[PDB]
Amino acid sequence: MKYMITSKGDEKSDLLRLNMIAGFGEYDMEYDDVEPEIVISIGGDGTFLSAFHQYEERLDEIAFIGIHTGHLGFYADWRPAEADKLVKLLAKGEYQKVSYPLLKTTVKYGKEATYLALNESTVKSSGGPFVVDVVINDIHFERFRGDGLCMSTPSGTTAYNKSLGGALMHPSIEAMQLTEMASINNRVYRTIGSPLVFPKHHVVSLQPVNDKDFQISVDHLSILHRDVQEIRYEVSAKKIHFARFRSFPFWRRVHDSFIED
Amino acid sequence: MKYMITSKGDEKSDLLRLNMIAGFGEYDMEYDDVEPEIVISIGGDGTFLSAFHQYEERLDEIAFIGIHTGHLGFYADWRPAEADKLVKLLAKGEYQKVSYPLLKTTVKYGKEATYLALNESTVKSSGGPFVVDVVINDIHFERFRGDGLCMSTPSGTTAYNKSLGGALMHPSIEAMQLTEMASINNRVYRTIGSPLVFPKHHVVSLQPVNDKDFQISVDHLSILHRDVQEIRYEVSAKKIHFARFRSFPFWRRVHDSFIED
Amino acid sequence: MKYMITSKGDEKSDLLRLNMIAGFGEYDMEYDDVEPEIVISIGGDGTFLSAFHQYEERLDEIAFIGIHTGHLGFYADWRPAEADKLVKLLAKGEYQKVSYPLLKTTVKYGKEATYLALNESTVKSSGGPFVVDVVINDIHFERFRGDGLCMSTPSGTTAYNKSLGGALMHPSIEAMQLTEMASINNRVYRTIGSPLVFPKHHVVSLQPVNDKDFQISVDHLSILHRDVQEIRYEVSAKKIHFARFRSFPFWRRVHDSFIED
Amino acid sequence: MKYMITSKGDEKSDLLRLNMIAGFGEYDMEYDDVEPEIVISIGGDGTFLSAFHQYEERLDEIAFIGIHTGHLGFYADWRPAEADKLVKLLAKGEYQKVSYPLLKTTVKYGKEATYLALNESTVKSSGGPFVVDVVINDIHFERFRGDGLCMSTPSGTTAYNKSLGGALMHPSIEAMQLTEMASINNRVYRTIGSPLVFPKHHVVSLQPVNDKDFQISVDHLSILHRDVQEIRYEVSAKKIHFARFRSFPFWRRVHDSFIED
Ligand SMILES: CC(=O)NCCCN(CC#Cc1nc2c(N)ncnc2n1[C@@H]1O[C@H](CO)[C@@H](O)[C@H]1O)C[C@H]1O[C@@H](n2cnc3c(N)ncnc32)[C@H](O)[C@@H]1O
Ligand SMILES: CC(=O)NCCCN(CC#Cc1nc2c(N)ncnc2n1[C@@H]1O[C@H](CO)[C@@H](O)[C@H]1O)C[C@H]1O[C@@H](n2cnc3c(N)ncnc32)[C@H](O)[C@@H]1O
Ligand SMILES: CC(=O)NCCCN(CC#Cc1nc2c(N)ncnc2n1[C@@H]1O[C@H](CO)[C@@H](O)[C@H]1O)C[C@H]1O[C@@H](n2cnc3c(N)ncnc32)[C@H](O)[C@@H]1O
Ligand SMILES: CC(=O)NCCCN(CC#Cc1nc2c(N)ncnc2n1[C@@H]1O[C@H](CO)[C@@H](O)[C@H]1O)C[C@H]1O[C@@H](n2cnc3c(N)ncnc32)[C@H](O)[C@@H]1O
Repeated sequence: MKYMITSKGDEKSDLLRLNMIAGFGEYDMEYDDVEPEIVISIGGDGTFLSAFHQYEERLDEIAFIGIHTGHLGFYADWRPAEADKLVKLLAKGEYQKVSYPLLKTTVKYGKEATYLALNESTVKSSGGPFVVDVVINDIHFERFRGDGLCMSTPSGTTAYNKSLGGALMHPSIEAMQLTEMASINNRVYRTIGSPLVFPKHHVVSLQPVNDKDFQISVDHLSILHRDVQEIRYEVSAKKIHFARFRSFPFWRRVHDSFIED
Repeated sequence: MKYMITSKGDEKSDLLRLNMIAGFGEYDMEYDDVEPEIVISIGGDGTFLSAFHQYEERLDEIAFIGIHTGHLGFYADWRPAEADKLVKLLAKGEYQKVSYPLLKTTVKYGKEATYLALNESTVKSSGGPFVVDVVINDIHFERFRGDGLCMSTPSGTTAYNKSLGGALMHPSIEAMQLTEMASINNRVYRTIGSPLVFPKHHVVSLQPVNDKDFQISVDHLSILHRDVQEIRYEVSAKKIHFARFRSFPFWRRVHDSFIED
Repeated sequence: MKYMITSKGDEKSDLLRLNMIAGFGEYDMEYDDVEPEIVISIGGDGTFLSAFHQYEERLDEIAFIGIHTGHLGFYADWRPAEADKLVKLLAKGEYQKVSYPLLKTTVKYGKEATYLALNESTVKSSGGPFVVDVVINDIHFERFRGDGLCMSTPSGTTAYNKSLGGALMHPSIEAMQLTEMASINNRVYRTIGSPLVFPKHHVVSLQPVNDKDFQISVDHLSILHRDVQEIRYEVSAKKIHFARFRSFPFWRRVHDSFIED
Repeated sequence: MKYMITSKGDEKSDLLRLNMIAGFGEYDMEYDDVEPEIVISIGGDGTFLSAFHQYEERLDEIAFIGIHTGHLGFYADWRPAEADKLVKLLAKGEYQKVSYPLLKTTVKYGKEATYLALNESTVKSSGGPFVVDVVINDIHFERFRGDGLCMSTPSGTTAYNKSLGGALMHPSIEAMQLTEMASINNRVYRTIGSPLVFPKHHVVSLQPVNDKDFQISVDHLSILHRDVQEIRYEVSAKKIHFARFRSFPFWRRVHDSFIED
């Protein structure tokens, strides 16, 4: 059907993209970057993140594919030299689709705004001290003082979450995971410390204690939100779909990225 | 129906048990510690652990209830003074049952043996160096050198898992979590470090590299296994059932145990 | 001799300060906030930090004293009700002086600027990715990618350093300690991870890899430095002096602040 | 003067040792494994540890040297191919000596026994629960419940201490560092968590709460001590001496062992 290709913009990526476009022309494959059904990303995990967000409004009508021109990525897990074999199988079809959970973030003001994260959503302070009350399903759980908090999808657990001490979880688990950034713990101030892993339908809510200005990030983009009253996290009802041509198990991707390849 | 009561054996616990037995006599409640349908545990989490294991062969035909005569427990989350109101509702019935996942451990020799964990199963060395190959769904993931490994149920994540840096996960998630004990990491030796959270049907397998003698624990009991060829972990097909009379959310139990009460 | 008193500015602190000033008047004690020999700080650790920095140019000619009107502080470790007994002993004198090491930070441009930290000096990115080469005594040790780095005095180790996983060290040790904030570690990127504790005369130097704009903090104040070529850390030749009237061991202050009081 | 050589016992090590012995014969170098002044260790850090302990009673009268026939060691930091150049300089002399602090452990009964550690001394339980009161300079600091405690020399901080989260400290710092193994922390039980770094002359003392049987290790050897009343740690008055022929800075050894080589 219809397809498009994003590129990191370096010479490798642009040239591989132009080459793939020519291969597609040799099939009944029409390039449409408006309503594609296949989105190919050429570059790294960042390039793939950008492609996801470019088309987050047609997630149900798209299967994504990642080609890494640099080191192996977690989302771009196909090698540039397999590119021709890829165009081939994309044309004849018959591939299976694989779905990863996403994270929904809602920001309320005194008005609302929602975002969808593939990696994670984080909250920090606009400079001043970061103090937030953490409420779980309307139960006040803790008062967090520190640098910030990170809420991660399953596939995001090998990203920022990992650097904060979070657990890696298999993407077939419909869950989200909360980790702390440098929490203060003394006689006066008390956080759980451990990461927290939440199931579908649980709502984690952050509420300001003094300052109501926070730097909120969603994947690679950071927005300053003024006069904030609440930040709601929950596992999204929407999912991202991957075109899969081949067995490449998550734990193998983990081993290849972190242990040895 | 039929019921039984275990006690920690201190005076508080024995006396509360004898008192509850008298209250049950005032209903059509017959004490049977052979095929009970209700198992009451009076004491702490250890006492409850012992009660689970005493009756692990009739898990489908039993609902458990925990009374803590000391500090609040995670499994024994009812207070001693609510004991009379408890006997009451146990008799009239109409309570709901709540189910937590369990962990299945298989130990192979050169013969087999399986165990069921409510908290966690751990592996350490019989003194010598602990070196094990970790295989995930038949894929060699890492060679672990260190003090040992811990595999935890969801409800076990607030126990040993927590002290090892693991994430706390809500018990409605059918999963198991692997954490490291003091792994060596240098130029030569490489582990993931992060905890790992596995879904149902995944099989984590530990295989010896030199020494084949390990100290294996399952909840509060530690068995020395000689001439071991494999230790298989997976989320069990069996589940533990709790009689629930009242809303006491897991995250509240967490907040009460660790943040403040 | 000459003395001055800073206050947090709340009613407790101002009133205690005015009361102490009256007690001093009853001795040969002259209030001079220009060249004091005794600096009293009334409030919390922040108030004390501000007092240290107000007079960092006469550190050799001053003995500091902290009064906490809130919870116990690490620098303000005297209780408000002992205030009269304090004025007493300050007048008759004969107290001993205690000295804690400080941290020297030098920032070079393309010009120079040095700062003195009592708690710690940190470095983060002006938004973009934080990538810095870490050089120890001119030997390239690691390329750090992550949120930032923290360099701590001994007395600072119970502050930000503690929240980052650093070790607590007794203030009689002339050293500084470097900790990581969320470092990325994968096949491509490699940091030591462990905190590092440096002796006197060692020079840790941070050098930019791409972006040369960093947010640099020294205790409670954060400065944006543009066109930065180097940040040099070393244990300072200058030390802070405390008037001591009483044995209050560091490890007891630690136990009281973090374990129980 | 007099010298001796230990070997790991594999063919590489034995053959290199016999070769070095022949080179020494070509000088006024007499082999004496009773009162040597130079102790050469051929193998790995374990082999070197064994050599230190073989001669711990003549530490003031010996300079140690490590040759690694496997990967680089922290104590055996000379390569096998530099062996001839080594025998050379050992004969003509004029080398400088470098000294690392050691750890003194005293075990009291109801009688006494002291040990000297180059890496670290650890304490665990004989199976039952490990509960110990930690007293610092006679001040009760904390009640530790968990798997055990580790007390490390500076040069030991890259060994077991490192795997437990401890800080790496430069060996010129006369100090010792205490780290926790899986401590329980909840409403009831409270430890500091952070590693602790102690200066010379401080005494950390462990005292039993119930069980008085512990597995105590000193470097590579583990002794079961029954009816124990106290374990005292302090920085030793004795130091280990290294023959140094060449600049090989500690932080470079760290970088080479852990970052890349
Ligand atoms: C300041 C800065 O770094 N700007 C962001 C530029 C990169 N991007 C793109 C990416 C990605 C990605 N996605 C994945 C993935 N899903 N799984 C595994 N690796 C992945 N990666 C790998 O992350 C490594 C570091 O760029 C690269 O090698 C990628 O292969 C934003 C993502 O950065 C993550 N992050 C931000 N502060 C972090 C920190 N302090 N520590 C660790 N992670 C951090 C965050 O997650 C965000 O979503
Ligand atoms: C040597 C020794 O301790 N012998 C075991 C005696 C206790 N038992 C009974 C229990 C329990 C329990 N079950 C739960 C639960 N599910 N959730 C939360 N708390 C719970 N608890 C609480 O654990 C605290 C410590 O006893 C108590 O206060 C309980 O309220 C064995 C259980 O000990 C756990 N463990 C063993 N080494 C540990 C360590 N180093 N660190 C932390 N945990 C450790 C392990 O899990 C085992 O399954
Ligand atoms: C954003 C923000 O917090 N603004 C700073 C306002 C406070 N100030 C004053 C203080 C202090 C202090 N000095 C000591 C001391 N020497 N020892 C022990 N406690 C101490 N305290 C205690 O720190 C607790 C938290 O304010 C209070 O309870 C004090 O009793 C700046 C100091 O904040 C430290 N910090 C900054 N991000 C931190 C983090 N994420 N985590 C932990 N620490 C962090 C940093 O060290 C700086 O130097
Ligand atoms: C059960 C077992 O392992 N038996 C001990 C056999 C090894 N020996 C010899 C050694 C050594 C050594 N000394 C140094 C040194 N000073 N600096 C850096 N590396 C060093 N190494 C390196 O340690 C790596 C692991 O053998 C090797 O690669 C060596 O190059 C005992 C030493 O093991 C240490 N340990 C014990 N449980 C540990 C754990 N769980 N995690 C990390 N460390 C652990 C402990 O320190 C003891 O003192």
